[PDB]
Amino acid sequence: GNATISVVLKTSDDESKVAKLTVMVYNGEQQEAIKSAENATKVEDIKCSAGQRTLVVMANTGAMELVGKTLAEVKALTTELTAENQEATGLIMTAEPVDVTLVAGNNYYGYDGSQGGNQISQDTPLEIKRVHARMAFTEIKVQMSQSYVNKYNFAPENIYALVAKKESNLFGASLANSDDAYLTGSLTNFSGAYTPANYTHVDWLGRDYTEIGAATVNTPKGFYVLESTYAQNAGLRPTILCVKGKLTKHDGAPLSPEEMTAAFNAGWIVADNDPTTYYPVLVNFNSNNYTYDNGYTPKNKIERNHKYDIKLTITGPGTNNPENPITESAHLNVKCTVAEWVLVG
Repeated sequence: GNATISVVLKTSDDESKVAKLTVMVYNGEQQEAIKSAENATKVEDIKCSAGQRTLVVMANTGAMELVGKTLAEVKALTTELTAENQEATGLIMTAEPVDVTLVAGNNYYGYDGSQGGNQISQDTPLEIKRVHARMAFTEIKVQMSQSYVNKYNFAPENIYALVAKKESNLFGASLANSDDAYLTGSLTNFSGAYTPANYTHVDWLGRDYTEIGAATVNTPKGFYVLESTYAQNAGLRPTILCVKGKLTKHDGAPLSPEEMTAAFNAGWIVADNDPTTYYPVLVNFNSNNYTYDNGYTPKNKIERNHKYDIKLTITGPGTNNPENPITESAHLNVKCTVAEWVLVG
């Protein structure tokens, strides 16, 4: 113990906040020191020793055990999506391990130089980032095209996350990992093109949504999710944000039995006596009927630390299977605005 290191973080909807912060100091693979602080964006006066060391920084890790883990074990850590994540709790943040040289005495990472000692990354504090993303509606609007405007309307009931990847990694240039488990707020029996074999319903990936105007830029409605690469060997596995409700007559009255027969035969509603219909949006996906703001290019994946804000316009009937190929959802378009969170202090 002939050195100390102190580390300060870079600080500037429901933007990133640090509830707990842990700094680990590695001598090769072996953890030399670990120290945490609560409700702060720095950890200071960590006792260690001079030499080549690696700093690993994690925030909001809850009950995760970090003491004594090797560097390899820490870089292999995973997380699962949870109900509390949907309240923006437990939104883990990490920075990639960074290699430094500590000298005897006090060392500082990211400070302004006024402290003396050995200044590392002076005036360049450590940037940490969420591993989760958010997908949410900021508008749902019905604007039926000419063959549907005098026939149909839509009464919303719920919004859902479908084909949500259950776990991810926490470090690496891409966090999407080889586990094949997925979660949904809706049914596991759609047996569609996008339906994964390892699939579990969770109530907390659905929300009631009965007023069509509730979703706004100021009040987005959606879910937090983990990194997921859509192109898989078994088929496409896109993370989907979906609104579900009932297809109605244009003035809101219930469809007649003859109308429901036609709509069921067309694949739009669940049954000839069940006018339930779905409008799924493949998040961050490249499709002709999706546009992205300001020259952004969709990547066909969920990427960490991103907000995908979706304005959905319904222009005709939906589909009775939200895990059908996207081409079956022929009557909607999407305007998507993408942003990254920054840490606020």
